[PDB]
Amino acid sequence: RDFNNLTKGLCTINSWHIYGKDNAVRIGEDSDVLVTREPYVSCDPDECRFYALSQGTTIRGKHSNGTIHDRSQYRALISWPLSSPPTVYNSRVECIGWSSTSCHDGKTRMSICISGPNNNASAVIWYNRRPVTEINTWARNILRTQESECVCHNGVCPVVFTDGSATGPAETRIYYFKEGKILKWEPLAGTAKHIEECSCYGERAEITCTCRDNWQGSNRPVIRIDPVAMTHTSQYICSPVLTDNPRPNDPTVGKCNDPYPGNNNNGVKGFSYLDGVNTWLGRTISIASRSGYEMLKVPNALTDDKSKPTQGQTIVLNTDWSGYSGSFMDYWAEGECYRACFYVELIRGRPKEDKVWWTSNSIVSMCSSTEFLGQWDWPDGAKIEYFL
Amino acid sequence: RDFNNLTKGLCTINSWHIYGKDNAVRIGEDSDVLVTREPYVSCDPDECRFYALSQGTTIRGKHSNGTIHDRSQYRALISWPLSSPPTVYNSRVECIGWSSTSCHDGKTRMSICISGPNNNASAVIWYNRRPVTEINTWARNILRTQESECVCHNGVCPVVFTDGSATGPAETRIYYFKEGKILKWEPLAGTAKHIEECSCYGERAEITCTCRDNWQGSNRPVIRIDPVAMTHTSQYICSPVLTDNPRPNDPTVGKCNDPYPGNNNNGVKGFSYLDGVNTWLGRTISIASRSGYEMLKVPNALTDDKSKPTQGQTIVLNTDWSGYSGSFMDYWAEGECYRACFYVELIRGRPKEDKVWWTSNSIVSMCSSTEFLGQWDWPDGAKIEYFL
Amino acid sequence: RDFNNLTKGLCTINSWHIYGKDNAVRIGEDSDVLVTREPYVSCDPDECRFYALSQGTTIRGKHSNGTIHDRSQYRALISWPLSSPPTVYNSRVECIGWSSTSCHDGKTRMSICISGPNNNASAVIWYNRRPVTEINTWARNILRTQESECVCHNGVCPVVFTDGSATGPAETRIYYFKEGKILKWEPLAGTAKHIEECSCYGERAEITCTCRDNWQGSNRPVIRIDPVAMTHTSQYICSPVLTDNPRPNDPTVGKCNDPYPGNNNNGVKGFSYLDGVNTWLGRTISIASRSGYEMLKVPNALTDDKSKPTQGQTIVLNTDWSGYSGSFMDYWAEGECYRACFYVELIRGRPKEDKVWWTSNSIVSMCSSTEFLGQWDWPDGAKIEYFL
Amino acid sequence: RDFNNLTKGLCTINSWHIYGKDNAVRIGEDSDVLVTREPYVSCDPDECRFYALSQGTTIRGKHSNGTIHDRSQYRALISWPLSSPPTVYNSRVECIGWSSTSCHDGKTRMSICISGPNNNASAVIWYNRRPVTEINTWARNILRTQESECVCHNGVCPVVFTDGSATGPAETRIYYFKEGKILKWEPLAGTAKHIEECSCYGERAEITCTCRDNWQGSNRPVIRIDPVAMTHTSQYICSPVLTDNPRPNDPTVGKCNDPYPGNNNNGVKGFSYLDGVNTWLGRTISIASRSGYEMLKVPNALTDDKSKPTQGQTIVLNTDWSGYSGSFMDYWAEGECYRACFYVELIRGRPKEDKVWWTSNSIVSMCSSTEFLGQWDWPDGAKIEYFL
Ligand SMILES: *[C@@H]1O[C@H](CO)[C@@H](O[C@@H]2O[C@H](CO)[C@@H](O[C@@H]3O[C@H](CO[C@H]4O[C@H](CO)[C@@H](O)[C@H](O)[C@@H]4O)[C@@H](O)[C@H](O[C@H]4O[C@H](CO)[C@@H](O)[C@H](O)[C@@H]4O[C@H]4O[C@H](CO)[C@@H](O)[C@H](O)[C@@H]4O[C@H]4O[C@H](CO)[C@@H](O)[C@H](O)[C@@H]4O)[C@@H]3O)[C@H](O)[C@H]2NC(C)=O)[C@H](O)[C@H]1NC(C)=O
Ligand SMILES: *[C@@H]1O[C@H](CO)[C@@H](O[C@@H]2O[C@H](CO)[C@@H](O[C@@H]3O[C@H](CO[C@H]4O[C@H](CO)[C@@H](O)[C@H](O)[C@@H]4O)[C@@H](O)[C@H](O[C@H]4O[C@H](CO)[C@@H](O)[C@H](O)[C@@H]4O[C@H]4O[C@H](CO)[C@@H](O)[C@H](O)[C@@H]4O[C@H]4O[C@H](CO)[C@@H](O)[C@H](O)[C@@H]4O)[C@@H]3O)[C@H](O)[C@H]2NC(C)=O)[C@H](O)[C@H]1NC(C)=O
Ligand SMILES: *[C@@H]1O[C@H](CO)[C@@H](O[C@@H]2O[C@H](CO)[C@@H](O[C@@H]3O[C@H](CO[C@H]4O[C@H](CO)[C@@H](O)[C@H](O)[C@@H]4O)[C@@H](O)[C@H](O[C@H]4O[C@H](CO)[C@@H](O)[C@H](O)[C@@H]4O[C@H]4O[C@H](CO)[C@@H](O)[C@H](O)[C@@H]4O[C@H]4O[C@H](CO)[C@@H](O)[C@H](O)[C@@H]4O)[C@@H]3O)[C@H](O)[C@H]2NC(C)=O)[C@H](O)[C@H]1NC(C)=O
Ligand SMILES: *[C@@H]1O[C@H](CO)[C@@H](O[C@@H]2O[C@H](CO)[C@@H](O[C@@H]3O[C@H](CO[C@H]4O[C@H](CO)[C@@H](O)[C@H](O)[C@@H]4O)[C@@H](O)[C@H](O[C@H]4O[C@H](CO)[C@@H](O)[C@H](O)[C@@H]4O[C@H]4O[C@H](CO)[C@@H](O)[C@H](O)[C@@H]4O[C@H]4O[C@H](CO)[C@@H](O)[C@H](O)[C@@H]4O)[C@@H]3O)[C@H](O)[C@H]2NC(C)=O)[C@H](O)[C@H]1NC(C)=O
Ligand SMILES: *[C@@H]1O[C@H](CO)[C@@H](O)[C@H](O)[C@H]1NC(C)=O
Ligand SMILES: *[C@@H]1O[C@H](CO)[C@@H](O)[C@H](O)[C@H]1NC(C)=O
Ligand SMILES: *[C@@H]1O[C@H](CO)[C@@H](O)[C@H](O)[C@H]1NC(C)=O
Ligand SMILES: *[C@@H]1O[C@H](CO)[C@@H](O)[C@H](O)[C@H]1NC(C)=O
Ligand SMILES: *[C@@H]1O[C@H](CO)[C@@H](O)[C@H](O)[C@H]1NC(C)=O
Ligand SMILES: *[C@@H]1O[C@H](CO)[C@@H](O)[C@H](O)[C@H]1NC(C)=O
Ligand SMILES: *[C@@H]1O[C@H](CO)[C@@H](O)[C@H](O)[C@H]1NC(C)=O
Ligand SMILES: *[C@@H]1O[C@H](CO)[C@@H](O)[C@H](O)[C@H]1NC(C)=O
Ligand SMILES: [Ca+2]
Ligand SMILES: [Ca+2]
Ligand SMILES: [Ca+2]
Ligand SMILES: [Ca+2]
Repeated sequence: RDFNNLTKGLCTINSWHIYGKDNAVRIGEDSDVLVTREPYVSCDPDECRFYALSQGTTIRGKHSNGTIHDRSQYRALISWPLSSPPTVYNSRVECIGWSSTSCHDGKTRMSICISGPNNNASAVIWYNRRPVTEINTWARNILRTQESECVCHNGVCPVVFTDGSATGPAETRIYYFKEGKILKWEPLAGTAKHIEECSCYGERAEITCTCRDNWQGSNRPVIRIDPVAMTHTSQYICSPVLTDNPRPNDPTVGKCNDPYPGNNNNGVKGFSYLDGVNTWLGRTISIASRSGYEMLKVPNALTDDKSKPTQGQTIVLNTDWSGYSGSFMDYWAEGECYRACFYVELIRGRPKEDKVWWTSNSIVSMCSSTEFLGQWDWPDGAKIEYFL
Repeated sequence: RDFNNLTKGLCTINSWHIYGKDNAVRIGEDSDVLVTREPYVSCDPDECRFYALSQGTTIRGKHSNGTIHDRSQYRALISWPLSSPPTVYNSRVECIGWSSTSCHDGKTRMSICISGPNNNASAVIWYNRRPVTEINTWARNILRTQESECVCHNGVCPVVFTDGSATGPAETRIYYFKEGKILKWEPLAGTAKHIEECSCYGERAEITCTCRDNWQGSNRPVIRIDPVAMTHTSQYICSPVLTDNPRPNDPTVGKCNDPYPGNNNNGVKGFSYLDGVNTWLGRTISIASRSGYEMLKVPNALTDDKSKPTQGQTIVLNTDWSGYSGSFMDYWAEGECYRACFYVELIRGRPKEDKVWWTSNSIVSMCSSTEFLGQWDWPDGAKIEYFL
Repeated sequence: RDFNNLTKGLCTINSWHIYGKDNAVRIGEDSDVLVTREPYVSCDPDECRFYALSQGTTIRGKHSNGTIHDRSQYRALISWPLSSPPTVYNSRVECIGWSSTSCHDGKTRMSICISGPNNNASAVIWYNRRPVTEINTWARNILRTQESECVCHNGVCPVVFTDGSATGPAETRIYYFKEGKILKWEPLAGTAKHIEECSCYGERAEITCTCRDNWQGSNRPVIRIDPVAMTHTSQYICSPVLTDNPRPNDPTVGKCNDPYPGNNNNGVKGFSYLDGVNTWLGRTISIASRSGYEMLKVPNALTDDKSKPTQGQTIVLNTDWSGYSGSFMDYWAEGECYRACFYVELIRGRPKEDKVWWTSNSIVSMCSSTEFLGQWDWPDGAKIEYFL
Repeated sequence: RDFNNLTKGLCTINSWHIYGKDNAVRIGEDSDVLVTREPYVSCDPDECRFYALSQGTTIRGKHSNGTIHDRSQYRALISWPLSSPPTVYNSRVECIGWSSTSCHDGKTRMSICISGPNNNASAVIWYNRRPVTEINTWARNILRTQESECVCHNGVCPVVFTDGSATGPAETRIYYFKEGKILKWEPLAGTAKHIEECSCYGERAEITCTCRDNWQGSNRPVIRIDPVAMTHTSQYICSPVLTDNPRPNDPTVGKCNDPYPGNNNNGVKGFSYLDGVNTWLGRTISIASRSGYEMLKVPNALTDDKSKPTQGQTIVLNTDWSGYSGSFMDYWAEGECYRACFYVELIRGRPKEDKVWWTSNSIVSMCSSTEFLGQWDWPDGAKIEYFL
């Protein structure tokens, strides 16, 4: 086993095919399914798995009462087989905490969990299923990371952390890890004004992250990382197709180097693939809530402040709940190119569905096709009434 | 690992011995068993497993209400260990969809799932547990496949799809896949007038499929595939022993090149082994419903329009529910010959048992013996009343 | 991997230490535990597992109603990890049927299940988890086998079957199997008048089975097998320490070549280790029912019609339910000698505990020590009242 | 695989990071979780697992009634994946008994379980998952061992046993095992007056155990073992920071060679790391009950009868239940040094929470960091009221 290198480009995305779906909430109505949130997907050379933050209780368990809360001593990063539900019996604990990332470098998996109270959180970096490095809070205000997979290049796996305010300037850092050890770190540069929950992918020795500007921006900050030189910049998606939520209506001209205003102190984890004409953005259909999800082909979104969709695909109807979304690819597939993939978290329960005392989610996940495939919509599928 | 070649003939079938039985519905009365339908069996070089389409809910789960329906975003092709039930905790998801096939080529497994709405379905071809190829609907009318295992020869694995009407001419195609990639495809030829849900087996470098003529035929269409030349023909079982359901009474003379009439717009997945004198047909005992199942030795059924049974075996009594049946063999057993096997889906619940709101099934499966073994009958075994 | 040869003798048995206990019924009060009976233990070169006949339902399942019955289409030989309970999720199905044996020959496992109606049963011999040979009933009266593990020597694994009456002369046969195939078989010889449910072990190229004379004998028939010459004789344990159940009181002088009378048409599966002075017999403590279990050191029991205990150990108190017992050894342990082991089936429910509608069991298992260890008693441990 | 040698020293402990947490009781409110107690953690070269004594019943099972009791035929040493709960379906039974230890020697795992009545207990030593040696009670008064992992050096794995009174002089012995066989044993030497439940670790070819003086001492006896010479001494932690429970208030000067008095016939399993200035002690926060847990850096605690804390960390608040605590390290991590770790048993139910009829626990576990990390508190997290 050698370290993986990002030596391919993206395949052409002409549409998106179904990849994985767990139906966790449907199934959890009558079986031992952990309450989760902040899910993602990550591949090993021999396996792709579902990841999420457990709440340390089953949906039907009485301890699910209160699981709207993000941070407790009862959370862990868990992983489980693709399209199975996160059950008590089939889930593997990666590490303990309430904020996480994980990736495989071609030889083994790095996993990072942050735990602790708001003013005294710490990150523990696991490599090869053993803790190797720890990082203490630097700003004493909820140290936090991506909540989706990191990408590695020749052993170097960059990871974006934020510590500080969610509603004002914070301190963001890029850690460059190898075999669990800190090669290097830098404070955020470029023109992104606030960074949270970066969704990352890698192609051609470059790692692109689309993040969440929780403070001011309804366009998304991007961080472009060079994992060999261990340097980066940042900016925003220029496109007027705004991809945060909530958000104002799409203008005609976006902003490249500043937050697009109209919505403050809020947002959602999201992602894009930024590849010239082969550029697709994800967003919730609603501008007001986390419902619906669509992919839009927006040629040159990153660099073109007037760019609009030339093609699209519904993933989740606007009458269905969505949530977080992020990027992963199977870097170990055979072929000339990396096939873009993504997941959408389908949040159920609180605060939108408050007849139940819990909040959980299921997952849907899709990869790109070079065909023009017909679309379906992919809702969670559970009847809340069944839990009353 | 080399690609498997079909270099053996069928063993002599003098009877059928018990191979596998899951008792899923009995067990699912009180444990976390997925609702399923359209089951089958498929072998790897080192393992044989049960396959079926999950409905993404347990039997006792409230979400089982409505599982009579065939097509939802909640279905997946699942596999699980032989004679165990399809449980939430022991089931492995092969791919997402509501129509499927799967086979191992000697090196790895190809799995195919079709998903999407009626007029915009698509097939995703997985190979080595990664998606490789996609095929869009060509007739915009429920793209669909075999619902039992494909067979491979020197890497080439043919698969039969139908897109179009279930009650009139449709467009059927034979895809020749290798390592997940389309070598070639052809439109259906021969004299079969309508093709659905082919049950396939392979011997001596030839692949025989017995299918379902849903439109007109109560005899079964056969497709004979040559996986080296990648060509095929089709016809019907000539025999007057009619093997679809529902069906008219057995005549005295069958038809070789046309549907045997008397029953329209309906049928059931079934199978046969067509091997000269060593020819066995499966059918439901009832002509009106999916109840009972018998094997009949009908020498030269494929070519002899006057052929009648010379031997038989009851699998399921006429007072017990059956359903789909299909063919598989363990191509990787040691020995001079391939031992024919088959499964029968034992459907419970709706529409026949409508005091419950669900439809599910269990499985029984048998292989051939060169002995003359005594028969038993093999019912599902669950008391519906227990679910009231 | 070579075939195992029985090249060691028995270790000296100075007592018995705890080996395994599943607590199945206790645990099954509140978890998904299969109803079973006729358990045993069998070792592979790398693992020892629990075996039993599933009834194809959980204890708490409604389908457990009626599980006093021995023979149904819902039974299977299952295996599961040592001292775990037979759960729906952790049990592996070896083959389908209601009478079984299984052993490993050093290279792979042979497993045999008999299924079918009383007058038309058949045995299917699985080898390396594929069916290889079938044997039809010869006497059309419940073909049946050992219900505990067979022993192999240089690939040859003898197995004892009985077909015919349980209350009069029957036809017993010794099949000599290699790689699943019949090398040879013989009708029973020696002076044993009726043979059922043989418990076998092997030492020094010889295989000794202690069986159940259901017709007349309260002493136990023994079959001594020579697996190289593939020949055998039979007799009874000479000792006046009678080891069947029910049974008359111990006389002073036993019988070597005839059933010891006083009890007809009944009995229980049991076992012994017959090794000169190093001879231990198992029996229920009660003479009337399957309660209690003790080991007695009875020097030269096989050959000495006046032999009495010189040492003993309580396994189960007379106020606790027992049941079947049988022999196994780990032939693949390191050391100069084979360490004798045995299990006792702890039957709960019907017919003795008829406030519940079910019959099931748990297992306790012990191996020998060259120490003189203190004894405990090892009851099932479940409160029947909890199931009311 | 070679035998592991203890060739490293301890890393500097500047704090403690979260390692593992199972949330067993929270989760067990609504899933098939075994009742346990006396947990620990132990590493293999490729895996770290949770260990504990099962009570052979689920928490919600009716058989959990009475699980305050320590010793029954229903207990076993179980192991399961790190931070998962001890479920019926994912737990592996190591051996049967109600007192245990276990360790890996670099080649395979030794596991020891003691079972039997109070006056006739016996230890069975398993090696490579087979029983190898047995040891009978020597004092006929509850033969018992460490209840946490042993440490090995070049194949030699010492284990501390006590047989005799818990409230007066007892007979303690150090067994030196290799490949399951007794190399040697010695009666306890040094100045420790009573030894129970030793928590052991190894560094630089020396094995240090901190134990429980149940008779008189509120300071903890230490046993220092030399696994090459197979010799040992014992003493007490000199420090006035008293680490048993219950205990008197901390004096100003401790005792090195005698029990520190004021509390009789009681205590709790605990541990320390004794490494010059790099010395950390664990204790319950309360002096009266098993609530709270803190680590205190007490430079030279072992040798300095006036030593006081210079640094500390809260693990469990004084308003949360604790229990047993013990030591383990991953001897197979890469790096220049061994990273100290420990677990705390979080006992719930009886006798402190007597509205439920059961006693069980969950686990939290931590390892050391060379950073100064912020602390959190790590409670069990279950609401007892949910079980009413
Ligand atoms: C079978 O399968 C196929 C494959 O899926 C199906 O075919 C697909 O059909 C899709 C829907 O019909 C279609 O998706 C659309 O593509 C449009 C672009 O194509 C057109 O544009 C260019 C123009 O130069 C042409 O090249 C091209 O040929 C087409 O004419 C997109 O523009 C669509 O997205 C916009 O509309 C949808 C509403 O349906 C919005 O939800 C979406 O967000 C986009 O519109 C918003 O944003 C833009 C940009 O800022 C604004 O201009 C616009 O006013 C909207 O703004 C409001 O709403 C948003 C979102 O809520 C809010 O944020 C904002 O503030 C405003 O309130 C759409 O993506 C697929 O391309 C097509 N694929 C293919 C291969 O054909 C087929 O139908 C199926 N067949 C059957 C039989 O069912
Ligand atoms: C212990 O075990 C052994 C092994 O299992 C048991 O022995 C088996 O017993 C079976 C049942 O007795 C027997 O199965 C039958 O074999 C018949 C053929 O054998 C005979 O025919 C030739 C004649 O030249 C001889 O060579 C031979 O020796 C025999 O005489 C089959 O013909 C039987 O099938 C037909 O009958 C059954 C009814 O029982 C139907 O269900 C079945 O579909 C067949 O009949 C229908 O179809 C034919 C053909 O078109 C029509 O002619 C006929 O009228 C029927 O049509 C109606 O019903 C059908 C179906 O519902 C419907 O579609 C149609 O429209 C009409 O309504 C049967 O298969 C095994 O061969 C035999 N095996 C061996 C090795 O002996 C043994 O009994 C057991 N012993 C004990 C002690 O129990
Ligand atoms: C700590 O641990 C140790 C280790 O376990 C405990 O020590 C063990 O203690 C056992 C019980 O005390 C003891 O077991 C007994 O051994 C006897 C043989 O030893 C004696 O005999 C010879 C005589 O020449 C001497 O060499 C020797 O030193 C002893 O004196 C057995 O004979 C005992 O078995 C018989 O008794 C029990 C009743 O307790 C029966 O249940 C059993 O079936 C045997 O008796 C029946 O059968 C015989 C033979 O036919 C008849 O003679 C007799 O009348 C009985 O028949 C009736 O009942 C049977 C069965 O129900 C029925 O079928 C029949 O028809 C009649 O109704 C017994 O096995 C262990 O040997 C001993 N081990 C060691 C190493 O010491 C120790 O106590 C524990 N310590 C503490 C502190 O608890
Ligand atoms: C973010 O994270 C960081 C990292 O966790 C947090 O910083 C940590 O804060 C901890 C608590 O504030 C602190 O822990 C304490 O350290 C003390 C030692 O440091 C001081 O001492 C020396 C003095 O020469 C200086 O070098 C040093 O700079 C400090 O001044 C300990 O002494 C503390 O332990 C004692 O106090 C606690 C009460 O809080 C007791 O529970 C504990 O048992 C100790 O006190 C008992 O025992 C001693 C010794 O016998 C007696 O002297 C004393 O009277 C107590 O005895 C009573 O109570 C006990 C226990 O119940 C009973 O048995 C006895 O009989 C009596 O009844 C304490 O461990 C960490 O060191 C510090 N770490 C770092 C790196 O800074 C930070 O606060 C967090 N930040 C935020 C923003 O929250
Ligand atoms: C990636 O490139 C590095 C740097 O030269 C090389 O050493 C490594 O083996 C490559 N990895 C693979 C999987 O090709
Ligand atoms: C959950 O907790 C809230 C208070 O935190 C309480 O009011 C409510 O009763 C609980 N919900 C249920 C259904 O138990
Ligand atoms: C099947 O035949 C092909 C074509 O010659 C050959 O290359 C292959 O190795 C054969 N496979 C096996 C398993 O023998
Ligand atoms: C299932 O759904 C139907 C409507 O779709 C409803 O009438 C019925 O009440 C449900 N059945 C049960 C038993 O809940
Ligand atoms: C057992 O003896 C046979 C017969 O000579 C031999 O071929 C075989 O290898 C032996 N098996 C082992 C495990 O030693
Ligand atoms: C079990 O079945 C019997 C009849 O076979 C019936 O009388 C009884 O009601 C059933 N027992 C229970 C508790 O359901
Ligand atoms: C430990 O040292 C022993 C004694 O010399 C040696 O034989 C063994 O191989 C060493 N083990 C390892 C893992 O280095
Ligand atoms: C548990 O057992 C005790 C007696 O041992 C009994 O009084 C009590 O009823 C039981 N508790 C429950 C809740 O069943
Ligand atoms: Ca925002
Ligand atoms: Ca038809
Ligand atoms: Ca008898
Ligand atoms: Ca004490």
